[PDB]
Amino acid sequence: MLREDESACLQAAEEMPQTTLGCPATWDGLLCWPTAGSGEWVTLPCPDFFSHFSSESGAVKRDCTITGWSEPFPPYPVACPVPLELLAE
Amino acid sequence: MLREDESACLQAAEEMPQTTLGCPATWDGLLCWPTAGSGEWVTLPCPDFFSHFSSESGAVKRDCTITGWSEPFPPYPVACPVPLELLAE
Ligand SMILES: [Mg+2]
Ligand SMILES: [Mg+2]
Ligand SMILES: [Mg+2]
Repeated sequence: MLREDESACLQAAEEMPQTTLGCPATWDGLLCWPTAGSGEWVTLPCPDFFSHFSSESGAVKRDCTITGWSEPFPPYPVACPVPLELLAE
Repeated sequence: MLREDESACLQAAEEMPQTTLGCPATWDGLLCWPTAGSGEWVTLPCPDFFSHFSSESGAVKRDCTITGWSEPFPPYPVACPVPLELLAE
């Protein structure tokens, strides 16, 4: 469940140093992004609820640039699509 | 030769359909980027020459976004760095 993942992420995140190089670890509502260095990107699978909707693990990515993290790509509607009957489509 | 990679990429690129679905194959001066769908990204190794500087492939990403291709990431001098002697640095 997402509340527990959230609590794991946000607590781990507290154990990180105040000064990191690159991009610090971050919870974005759905996924815990691990710390990364400038010029690295991190690819994660969809959260675990996605196995009820797909055999594929999915792929979501964030680039760690020198101005900070990029937005997750592709957007979550695209990266981790839910059944249309849950959208009322 | 990089002029031979360029040529072969371009001759491949001129054989593609006229209509743009996704982001078209493109030659950025170092790499031949294949066609990609919206919301996909492509990762390529560094060009062949990099094999003189490192026993790594290196890795360079572009994102195919609904507004087009993003820039190569990380930027080439980070992604595929050249010996500092070459730049008398
Ligand atoms: Mg869960
Ligand atoms: Mg479950
Ligand atoms: Mg060559």
